[PDB]
Amino acid sequence: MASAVKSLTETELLPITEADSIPSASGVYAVYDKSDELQFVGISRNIAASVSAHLKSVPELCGSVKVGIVEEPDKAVLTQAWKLWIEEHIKVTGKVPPGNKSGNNTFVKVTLEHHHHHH
Repeated sequence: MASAVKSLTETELLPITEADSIPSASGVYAVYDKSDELQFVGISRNIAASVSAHLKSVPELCGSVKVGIVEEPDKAVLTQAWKLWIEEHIKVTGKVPPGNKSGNNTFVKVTLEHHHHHH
């Protein structure tokens, strides 16, 4: 990262394939699918872990990931960055997919398969 990231425009790009090289730090991350679109932004204390977990669970969004590591452990900074990040894509394309919404949390509970409501 260059400095304290606010927007995606200040964020570096990492391929999801090289999950080993993803920073195991605290910050915000933006998941870009194969077509390079932002469909999932999230904040985590460990980006690498979270990224590697949900991307192997649902590899549809496997394209690239932009990670914003902020050395300041402030929750508002994390959430603020998250906000500018989601807003960049809201403004330019308008994408707000179910993954970022509190609906079916595929990204929060990964590979465990227990969304308890059988059909």
